[PDB]
Amino acid sequence: RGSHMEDFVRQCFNPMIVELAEKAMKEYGEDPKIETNKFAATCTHLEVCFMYSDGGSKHRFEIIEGRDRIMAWTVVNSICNTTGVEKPKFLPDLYDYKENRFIEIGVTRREVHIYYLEKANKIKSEKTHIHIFSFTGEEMATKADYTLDEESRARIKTRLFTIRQEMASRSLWDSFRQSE
Ligand SMILES: COc1cc(CCNC(=O)c2[nH]c(-c3ccccc3C(F)(F)F)nc(=O)c2O)ccn1
Ligand SMILES: [Mn+2]
Ligand SMILES: [Mn+2]
Repeated sequence: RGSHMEDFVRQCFNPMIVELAEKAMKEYGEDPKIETNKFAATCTHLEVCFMYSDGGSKHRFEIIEGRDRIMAWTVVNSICNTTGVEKPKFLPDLYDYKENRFIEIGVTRREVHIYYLEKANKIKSEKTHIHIFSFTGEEMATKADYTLDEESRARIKTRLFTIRQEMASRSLWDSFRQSE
């Protein structure tokens, strides 16, 4: 092992996000020491969800990402069985209480159009909202409803570009970009 990417991941993201990403990949049969770009991407996706949920009031979002698969489904079932929304086929990331809809947050190294289409084809569920960010400052949301005020989303974009810069400064961006 001994990747430059792994050491960069541990010093760039906070320990809790690193710990959560280690559990997730290990739960799905992968190891942060080999699939190190997936390690960087899992942390990134985790941090974005956290900043996103931090963008609302206080009780607006229920965080689904960053839970055990069984407990995340339990919370999803309780949300469906109390508000009345349909149960998604694939685990979402958040649930907007203000807007009464699940949210699937994506972070891609391609143009937001293609990644959105793949997840919109994977979901095929309508209902759940889709919101994609990219490492180049662009975003894409369902029905152009970007959910959060603009300010919050702007932060996420800045954070994503800083991650890209630190990766490129360490000459690890090109392998990270051409790996998704
Ligand atoms: C197939 O690979 C997997 C699958 C899982 C199951 C749980 N996963 C999610 O629920 C999930 N997964 C991804 C994603 C997919 C492939 C590569 C990178 C990511 C990314 F961005 F995290 F970095 N994007 C999301 O938005 C998202 O909600 C875990 C670990 N690996
Ligand atoms: Mn998810
Ligand atoms: Mn997601």
